[PDB]
Amino acid sequence: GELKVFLCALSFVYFAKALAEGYLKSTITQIERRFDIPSSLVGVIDGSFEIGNLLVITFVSYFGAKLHRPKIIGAGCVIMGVGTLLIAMPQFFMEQYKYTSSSMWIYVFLGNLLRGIGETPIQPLGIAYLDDFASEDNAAFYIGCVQTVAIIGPIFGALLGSLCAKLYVDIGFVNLDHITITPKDPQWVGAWWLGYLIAGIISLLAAVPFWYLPKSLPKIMEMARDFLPSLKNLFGNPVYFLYLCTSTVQFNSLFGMVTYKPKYIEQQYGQSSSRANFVIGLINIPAVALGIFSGGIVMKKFRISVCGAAKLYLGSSVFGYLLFLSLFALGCENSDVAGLTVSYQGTKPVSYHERALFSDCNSRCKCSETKWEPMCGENGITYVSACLAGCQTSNRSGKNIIFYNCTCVGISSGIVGRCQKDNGCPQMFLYFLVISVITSYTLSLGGIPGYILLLRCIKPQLKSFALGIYTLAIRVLAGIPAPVYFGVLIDTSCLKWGFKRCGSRGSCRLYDSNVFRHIYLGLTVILGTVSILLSIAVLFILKKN
Ligand SMILES: C[C@]12CC[C@H]3c4ccc(OS(=O)(=O)O)cc4CC[C@@H]3[C@@H]1CCC2=O
Ligand SMILES: C[C@]12CC[C@H]3c4ccc(OS(=O)(=O)O)cc4CC[C@@H]3[C@@H]1CCC2=O
Ligand SMILES: C[C@]12CC[C@H]3c4ccc(OS(=O)(=O)O)cc4CC[C@@H]3[C@@H]1CCC2=O
Repeated sequence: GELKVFLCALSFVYFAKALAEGYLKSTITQIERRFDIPSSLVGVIDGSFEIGNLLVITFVSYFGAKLHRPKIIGAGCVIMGVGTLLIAMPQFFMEQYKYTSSSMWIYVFLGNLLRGIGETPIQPLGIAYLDDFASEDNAAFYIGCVQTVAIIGPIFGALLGSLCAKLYVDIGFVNLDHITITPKDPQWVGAWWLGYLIAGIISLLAAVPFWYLPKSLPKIMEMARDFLPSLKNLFGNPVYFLYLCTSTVQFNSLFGMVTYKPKYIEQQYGQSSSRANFVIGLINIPAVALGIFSGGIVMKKFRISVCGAAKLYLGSSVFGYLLFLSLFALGCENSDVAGLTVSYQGTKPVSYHERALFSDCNSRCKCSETKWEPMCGENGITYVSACLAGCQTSNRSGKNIIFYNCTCVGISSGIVGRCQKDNGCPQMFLYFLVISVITSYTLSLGGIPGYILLLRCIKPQLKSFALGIYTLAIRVLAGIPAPVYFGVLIDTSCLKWGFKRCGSRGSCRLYDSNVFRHIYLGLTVILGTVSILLSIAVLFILKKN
């Protein structure tokens, strides 16, 4: 009974942590779309959690294995909740919002730092406690349930972020009857702070059950001395080392795939950002959670050994990246954009040295080069801005704006937005959706077999330390670097760069579909192939030993 209570408490803690991270990400994403924060500052906010987690993950993982693990998890939850509550602090000190970096971001930085610090004991100590006292058949199932809760959590965080953004910022502080603005108003400001308070309260509540859980189920100097031999023992173990390398390469592939999958959908298939986020959050993430749970259930039900676990991991990786290779055939060509993909004469592929945002048809109009306000003409050719199309008059009809007397279009009306991709791209998008869902499920099928691989070949006293080292390696070598170079190589395929209000380079507005697809899919597939080779090596060594 105590083991089930611990499992429920750990699942609730995972849910709270995932909800907090999801709310942070979703809130920052919307804030980036309405407000203007320089990318360096949001990068600092992201990196504070990182340094806080990395500085203490190894210390906690090594020195908390022999201590009261449930109580250390409870303390970590309390620290996480306190840090999350500290993020919403500035709202209580800033003046009432009336309708950019000084002495007020310290609260956010400290809150993210403490939230990263409190995060460290949850996974290594919790999973080690779960594995030590559960039977070998049920340990995989319990780990699968915990990871399934972890994957699903951020969906609720995003939902809470949306609900909070639908509320006014000064709710509770200012009489709302005097507010005449609606969420559709460009000056509307959401109650960003409310979700942080809710997440902090949930994290604090999650620490209560661990004060009543026992240390085990049916001094510092010595640990410091044994630390160095233990690290060599873990890295002297070839199964653990090679699985660590395999997971590092595979997560280098996976983080890069996940980070730029929204943008790939929007750019390759012409979908809006909302649709791209929807198909990922409510379709791909459930598939990932189902794959993890299915892997755990398969491990439990058929009593799969370590060799079978390695075989399942290898098969899941192989059949996931094989299906990911199928996405190469599901590609639409670049949309007709005048001056970047085609000339103003409607001539197909134009080269680099001919990027002619100014033409004869729009010489009479003094247009801005930096502004990206795309309009779709009656001739099916998208123009960078209405000025560049030679449009002289604009008429607002209903929710739409129609431009007339567009000189470039006549070589003459146009609507707001990009022209839709006509020749079978929605069908290609549907096939992409199906294959991507199946690929996500297949890749997630091996998440728990690899986790069991990590645990069943080390000496039982070093499970927490091995989990800590694994988490540190995944964060440092896969979590941090993979987005950076994926983005850089992807940015090499940009055709038109937007700018922020301060003149700094913003997100790219137009990519080259072919080059973008090639880079994005090829990097993922190559890293996956390297991971498959390493998994084959792991399986060979397991068979040898
Ligand atoms: C990062 C943030 C979005 C908006 C932020 C902000 C924006 C302008 C601002 O104006 S400032 O002149 O006081 O610097 C202060 C702040 C304080 C932190 C605040 C939020 C904390 C959580 C969050 O999602
Ligand atoms: C009031 C404010 C200016 C911009 C504000 C803003 C603007 C859009 C926004 O996006 S929204 O989706 O929540 O509507 C959120 C916020 C959150 C508060 C934020 C600042 C805090 C201090 C400040 O000077
Ligand atoms: C379960 C997992 C976390 C993230 C997972 C994921 C997340 C989004 C995704 O697709 S996505 O479009 O939603 O970005 C695919 C996948 C494939 C499996 C992948 C990992 C394997 C091991 C792991 O810890």
